[PDB]
Amino acid sequence: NFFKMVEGFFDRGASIVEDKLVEDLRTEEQKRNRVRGILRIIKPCNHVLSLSFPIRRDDGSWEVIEGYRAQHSQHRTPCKGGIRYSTDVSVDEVKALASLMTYKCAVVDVPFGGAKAGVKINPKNYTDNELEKITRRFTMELAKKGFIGPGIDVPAPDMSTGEREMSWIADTYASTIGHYDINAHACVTGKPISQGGIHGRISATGRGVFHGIENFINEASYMSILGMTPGFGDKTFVVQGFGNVGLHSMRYLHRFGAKCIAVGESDGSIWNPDGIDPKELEDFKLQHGSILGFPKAKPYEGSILEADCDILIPAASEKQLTKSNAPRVKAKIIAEGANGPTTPEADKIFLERNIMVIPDLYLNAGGVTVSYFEWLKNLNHVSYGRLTFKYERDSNYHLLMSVQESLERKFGKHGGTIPIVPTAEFQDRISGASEKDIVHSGLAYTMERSARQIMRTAMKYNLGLDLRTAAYVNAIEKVFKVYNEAG
Amino acid sequence: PNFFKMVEGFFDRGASIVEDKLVEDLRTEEQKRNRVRGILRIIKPCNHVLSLSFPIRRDDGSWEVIEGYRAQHSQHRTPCKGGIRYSTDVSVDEVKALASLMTYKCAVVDVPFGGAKAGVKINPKNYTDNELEKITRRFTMELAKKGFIGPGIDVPAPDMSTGEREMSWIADTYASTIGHYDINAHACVTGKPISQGGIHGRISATGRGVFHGIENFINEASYMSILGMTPGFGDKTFVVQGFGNVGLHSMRYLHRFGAKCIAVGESDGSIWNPDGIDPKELEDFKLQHGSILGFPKAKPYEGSILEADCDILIPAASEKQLTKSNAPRVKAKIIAEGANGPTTPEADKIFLERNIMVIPDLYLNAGGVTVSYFEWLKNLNHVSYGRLTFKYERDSNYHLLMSVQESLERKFGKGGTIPIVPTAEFQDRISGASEKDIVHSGLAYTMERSARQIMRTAMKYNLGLDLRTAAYVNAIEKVFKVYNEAG
Amino acid sequence: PNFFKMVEGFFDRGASIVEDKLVEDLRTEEQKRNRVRGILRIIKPCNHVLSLSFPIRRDDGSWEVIEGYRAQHSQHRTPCKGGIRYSTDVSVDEVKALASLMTYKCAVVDVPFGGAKAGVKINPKNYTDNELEKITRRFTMELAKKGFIGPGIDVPAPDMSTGEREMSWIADTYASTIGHYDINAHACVTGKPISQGGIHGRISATGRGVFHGIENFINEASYMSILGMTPGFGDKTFVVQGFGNVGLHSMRYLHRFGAKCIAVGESDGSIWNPDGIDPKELEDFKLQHGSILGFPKAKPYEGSILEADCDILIPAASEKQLTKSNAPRVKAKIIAEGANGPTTPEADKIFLERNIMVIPDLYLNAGGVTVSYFEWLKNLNHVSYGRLTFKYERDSNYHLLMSVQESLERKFGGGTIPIVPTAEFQDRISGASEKDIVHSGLAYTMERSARQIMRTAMKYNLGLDLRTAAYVNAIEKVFKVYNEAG
Amino acid sequence: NFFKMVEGFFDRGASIVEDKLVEDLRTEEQKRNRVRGILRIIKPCNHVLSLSFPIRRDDGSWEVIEGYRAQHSQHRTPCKGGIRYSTDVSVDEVKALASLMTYKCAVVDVPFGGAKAGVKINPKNYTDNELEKITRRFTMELAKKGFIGPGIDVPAPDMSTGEREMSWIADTYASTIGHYDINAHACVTGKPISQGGIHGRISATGRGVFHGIENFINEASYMSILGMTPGFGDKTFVVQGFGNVGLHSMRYLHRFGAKCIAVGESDGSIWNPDGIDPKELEDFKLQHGSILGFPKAKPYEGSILEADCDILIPAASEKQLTKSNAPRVKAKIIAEGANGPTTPEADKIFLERNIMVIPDLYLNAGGVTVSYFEWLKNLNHVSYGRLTFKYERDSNYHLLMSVQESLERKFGGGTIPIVPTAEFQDRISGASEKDIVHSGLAYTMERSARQIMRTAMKYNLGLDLRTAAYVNAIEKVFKVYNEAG
Repeated sequence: NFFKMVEGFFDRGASIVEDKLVEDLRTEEQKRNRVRGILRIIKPCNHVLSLSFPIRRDDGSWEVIEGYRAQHSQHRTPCKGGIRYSTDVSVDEVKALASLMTYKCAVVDVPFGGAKAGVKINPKNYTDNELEKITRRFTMELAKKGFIGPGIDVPAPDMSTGEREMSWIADTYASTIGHYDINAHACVTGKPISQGGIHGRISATGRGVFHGIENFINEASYMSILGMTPGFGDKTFVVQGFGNVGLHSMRYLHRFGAKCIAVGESDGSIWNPDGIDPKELEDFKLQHGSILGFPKAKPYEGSILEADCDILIPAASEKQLTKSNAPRVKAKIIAEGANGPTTPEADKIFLERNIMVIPDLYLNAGGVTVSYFEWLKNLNHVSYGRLTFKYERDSNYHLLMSVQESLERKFGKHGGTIPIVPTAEFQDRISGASEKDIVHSGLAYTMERSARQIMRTAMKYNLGLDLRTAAYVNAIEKVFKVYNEAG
Repeated sequence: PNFFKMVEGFFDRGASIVEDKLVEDLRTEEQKRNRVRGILRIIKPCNHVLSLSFPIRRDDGSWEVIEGYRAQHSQHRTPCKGGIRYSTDVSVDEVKALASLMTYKCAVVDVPFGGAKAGVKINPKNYTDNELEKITRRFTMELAKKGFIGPGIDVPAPDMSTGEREMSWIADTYASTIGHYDINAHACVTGKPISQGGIHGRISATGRGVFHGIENFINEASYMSILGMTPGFGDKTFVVQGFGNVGLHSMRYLHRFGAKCIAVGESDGSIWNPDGIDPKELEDFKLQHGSILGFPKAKPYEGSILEADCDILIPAASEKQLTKSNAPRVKAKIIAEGANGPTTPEADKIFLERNIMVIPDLYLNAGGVTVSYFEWLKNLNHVSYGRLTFKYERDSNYHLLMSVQESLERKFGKGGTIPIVPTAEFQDRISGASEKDIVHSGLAYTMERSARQIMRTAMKYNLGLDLRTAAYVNAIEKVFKVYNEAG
Repeated sequence: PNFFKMVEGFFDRGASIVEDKLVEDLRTEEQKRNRVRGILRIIKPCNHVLSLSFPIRRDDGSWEVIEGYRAQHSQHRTPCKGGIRYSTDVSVDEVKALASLMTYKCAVVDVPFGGAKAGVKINPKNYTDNELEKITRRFTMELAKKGFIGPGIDVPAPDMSTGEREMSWIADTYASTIGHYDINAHACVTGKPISQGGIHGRISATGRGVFHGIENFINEASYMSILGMTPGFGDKTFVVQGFGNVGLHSMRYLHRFGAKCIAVGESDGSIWNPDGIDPKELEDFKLQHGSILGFPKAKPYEGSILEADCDILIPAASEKQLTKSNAPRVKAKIIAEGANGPTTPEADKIFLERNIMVIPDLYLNAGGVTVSYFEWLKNLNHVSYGRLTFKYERDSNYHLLMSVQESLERKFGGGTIPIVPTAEFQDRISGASEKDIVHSGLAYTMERSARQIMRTAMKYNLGLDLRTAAYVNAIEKVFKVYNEAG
Repeated sequence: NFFKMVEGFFDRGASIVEDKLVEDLRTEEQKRNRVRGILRIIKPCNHVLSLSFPIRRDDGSWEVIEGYRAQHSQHRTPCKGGIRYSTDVSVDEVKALASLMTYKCAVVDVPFGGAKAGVKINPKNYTDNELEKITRRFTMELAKKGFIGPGIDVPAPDMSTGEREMSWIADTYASTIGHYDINAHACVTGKPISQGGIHGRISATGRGVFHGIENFINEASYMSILGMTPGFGDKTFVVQGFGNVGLHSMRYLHRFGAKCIAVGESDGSIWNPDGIDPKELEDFKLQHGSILGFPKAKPYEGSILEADCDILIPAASEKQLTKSNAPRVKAKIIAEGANGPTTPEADKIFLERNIMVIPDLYLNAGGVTVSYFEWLKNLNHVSYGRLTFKYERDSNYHLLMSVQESLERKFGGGTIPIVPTAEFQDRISGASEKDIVHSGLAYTMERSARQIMRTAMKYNLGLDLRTAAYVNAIEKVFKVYNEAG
């Protein structure tokens, strides 16, 4: 199950790093293996809180609702985590997810801890008024015990909670408890743009997974082992599951020349070797129901996991790949777009077959990065780039004028050259400048710089295509370094 | 079974009894009050439960992780009260059960407190004093940062596994780090030693409470006529089933007012003497060496003292000491439940059938919490009780007694009558005035006022000798009144 | 012989006397108890001291920089008591010594306070009344931001060179600038006028304190038998040196209970009359014009009054009065140290040589500290003392007297009313006020502290050296506070 | 000692500036001269505090430690200072150093006050487990009386302390008092890179010294007045002392075209007319002991202070220059590296024969500028340039593409102006926060040097730059009091 796999991953990663850590990372009496209790400190969750609060139903009825919150690590003061509305949430689930969140944050180098929430409520049972009342009471109860403050803990949306729920979170801390706090509105991430949101929030995960895939494809050394090399172009990719992540990943990946051979979903699959236009399929999906039946698309009989392709993106529920299904696959690269779609056993088969598996701890951190950017914007009290767009535009025009004049007063006998016309792509960028470009640039830079680090760690620790342990080792090293010089 | 089921059953029975009379002529509409009474399902569960895991460094420089819990049941009255236990078998269920019990226990004696309990999975007789101090320090800091220790939020108290030494540390920790700017920083914990801000007479609190609780029912003519024995303490026999703090301190006070002890038990063989056992000589012998084994002037008693002939048997050793097997052989008349629930629920039925009253454990041992409340008040006052009134009262008494002889001499005229001399008891009271007198008087008044309320509640609902379900009904009604009139 | 050296020597002697038996008599391992006596090392030095330099604008528009100091000594009890002096003689070491003395003075009386003292290097005679207000307000401003004025942190008090005006000017400034949201902002200081939240009986507190201190030791049969007089007031003459607030308010209460005053000293010639001197007439004469020089009821006694034949001496004028030179020429068998350190340590050896009792200054003049504590408590309680109980007590007393009357009438059957109270009781009932309560509290506190001091002298086989007994008492109490602290 | 001279500097500056400030700085009844009480307000230190806190040693014996801290000026809320761990600290020393810190911060337009602290203890005879206890207790005691706050006072490490202590202070403050403050970790500067530090902090002071020397060298008028040609390549320099500042200054000076004639330290001096490679010298020094016995260089005998160099950097202990050796020096420019390496008496001799001396007040501000940048980062909760590097890269590539397209349109060819130079490619590939920090430091030093040069001519001052800098700082701090009430 999912609760034990994270602990197993941590245990596997904590034994590989200890030998190198004890020797060349301390400055006595060989009593440093006893200092490896720092790993034991990191391993368990710090705080867990259980709640039971009453609400008033529409028909004059009283009910009790129970919720949970867990904070794993507090080496970084702002804890980060999501809120889940479901009727099957448990303490162990939030424990495991909070434990995963701190490593996820540490991988992409954001200064956040780890958290997770959960309310034993079925969303499709209550009126919007009742949901709002539940949200308000939960916010108040969490804030009274020190679990909501902008400098303490910051909730984030999930699959079962939209931005509407977290619009209510903001104007309950800022109206009751954080009235005197100047940064009261910064205690939540994922709020709408009108309330202090960030542009480009929706397409964060798709751009993140696209950049993560792109970074590894353009690596000659790694691609040489798989025997495909070049880069993009003529590559064939298939996606299973057509959520937000899958849709945006397919769009951004097809924009750069990749061909989408097939698309999977809960209903019947879609198969077309000629390629599928993401825009047309998205329009069909939004028009009516699912993609069951699509023009210029022959339905695929049988599972698409074994279909012939180059990149496979399993952006769906967990445990999509098992030991039995492992030998039958044919894709040379698996890009884990969801939370743990591969069983630990199947990793052994993939390693034995010389198949690269991009870890899920790395690929889908674009949402966390954009949430961090939103938190920074809320702290700054100003949208990004508002005070610099015109300045850069004027500087670029001046530089072009200088180049044109320098060229003119060199051949100034016959010629009216005008090297001051920006290209159409540059003109469109200049005219359409906004904070969305800044957010996307920051995301791309972050996910390139954090890919270089994981590649270096994998090379250093003398391990092959097993990138998951490399990511876990990198995160554990960072956390141990944080604890080491703190006392 | 476990105490959780027992307290749940007690609450359910009390709520079922009180619901019928809580709506008729108690609330001011289409019989919708049967839905407004859903407050009873809000009081039942615990509001907050917190789980900890914090590191310490041992004496040999080795790190380890210690986990603890803290649960708060009700918050209708802000300052919560509870104890802290240092044991290796503490669990989340037990701490919630004790927290739930504490609210009703406080409500019975009209102290304005909530309910809470704490536990640390630790063995106290396994560590040096330095690391015990470190554990307490870190536990207090972690519990304070989440809002669980504040003087106006939550106040702890010593349990059987902790002492005043372990809470002088708590008071110092809170007053030094977090509550530095709070004028009532030292009021964040009770049970402190007298030098740090304690209250006199704390050790003899529970025994005085047990004595006053017994004496309240002893002088009740109706109950004595019902169960057939003379009122007062003229010729009465009590057998103590334990020589701990509560038993030792309560057993002296009974003898001070004409009661005779015939048998005393312990974890070893009991000592029996029909002529009587001297209180003062017994504890000197116990302190001289080991336990009461081999005590002179007392032939050993073969068998179980529970079935021994007595009238005021006090089961103050442990829990679950009266099952359905030994119940039929009990030849007592009044059972003083000094311990924390030593009678099984099934034994209550046979005791009622035999027409033998049992003083509830929810009422008999509230002297400790009452004295803790007085200590909290004293720390909020920044002055000892009676400091500014002893000399004034003495002068007033002397003047008032002087006036009488002046008036008599004015009337009768010439001899020198001298009614201005007080008795030996009054002289000792005047010269020996201190805070413990005020504390004892307050405790006696509190239990005297609670006893009559229990009488009235038992008479209201046509209950006989079932005082436990009457005390529970009192607590439920009193805690419901606060909720109903607030919204 | 600066006060710092004397207080350091007193503390050292007390620590040396107490430690040898404190090693094992009261503790609980393996004889590290002697090595855990760094607590006495922590006791001696002052924890904090702060120096200031703040500007003011004079009435003529000129600017000036003013210096000030404040020191905190123990902080074993969170609030700290202290005074403020406006004189061009204050230094850091004097402030530290006074704070150290105040810590033990509070400890010996069982009042939960620390030790503090402040000073400003100005001469009040060279400043306009308007300039003093702004100087004081700026001093409070600078002192508040560093955590030295808070009601739960540090609470000052007036002194010889300051009055109620400064206390008002600091209370309102703190309540209006920093402690705006505090509910006990007005409790940050003591000595305020009654209108601003003061307490009754503040002015006559020290006189009652010294009177009760003398009265407690006069009735001690054991000391009186070995000293050589008859216990109890009566046929006992006393003299007072220096005639200020303390001297006047002590002489009044001493004469009220039957003590004849025969000589009064001051900065000028003394006045002597074997018959006695009426305090009221002397006070009226002093208030009428100038000093008490030329009193038309006695003779201008020549020579130092310290050698005058009497039983009780009150050196309440200034310090370093009784030295070794005039030590053997005195005749009084009891000396009451009204002021702060009127006897040099060298002179005390002579008094101990010929069994002359000396009441320590540490314990005698604590009435001001006690009444300041009571005023602080009243400000905390937000209500004057005895507001909810005077009529209740009156009704209870009347009911008790009526019950006695009716019960007596049952036994014998005409009117025999035991209902009329005595004149002293009827007057007390009518004129009830919180002044009675505070005086009663002062009397009880002094009575309870005197016996506690008496115990330690028998405990350590000390003779008539009560000063070291009081110092040992304070040291033991503070050491206990640290010991059970952790 | 080192307090009378710093008081005299302020006295001279105030006497110089008072007349102009009362005459030409306003547009009433000649009572403005009575307003010069502001100058006498500035001089004395505002607050000083002494401490006595107990600790228990490893063997279990209790000890008492004394500590000091002084805050000079409160005209700007956050005060910047330092912590000294030595058994030679006194109230006079910390007061004088805080007073100097005030003007040092004021010169380079850094919005901080003046502060300084010291603990009277010897770190040599204490274990690592005891130093942490001392630091934590000192931090707690200093915090409870309002001396540590992020908006109150920000301590910094000194020569006797390291970055290990700063981490302890930050951890202690953020766990007890600053728990409720979002800016808890901004209370201390100098923390390790993993706790909130900034890259390039280690090489701050040397780079600042190099920038100051470079800025004064390029000033044509000053070189003409001194009497030698401008430019930098032909010059030669000699250092004294091989600490951090000397090492980094020598490295940068050689990297920008200078020859190191000699190097001096506590041991014997090392001399080579052909120059010394800083990398080889640093490797030799780090290999074993001092720089004694360095090959490829002659063992100079005597004092290097009289060497026939061009510019001299006395980065060593105080009072290294006095009247005795004043006339025997031949350096045209003296660049003070440490705090006050020359006596005020020698300044007259140096001015007598037009020898320019660069004040230690201005040349030593790199470490405080970088500290200000670190404080700003800790407030911003994000690294510098994280959200702008890749945007700037795309903007830079688009300009080159536009130029390429326009040139191809005009001539047509296959012109390729898209490729950047070999240095710009390395710059864009290796962009990081150190570049931003260095650029900010260089800008600050250039602006400060221009300001003091401008103020030198306004008051008709000669080659005396020390008094010019002091006058500039006094004038800068006067306005804050003047336009406030």
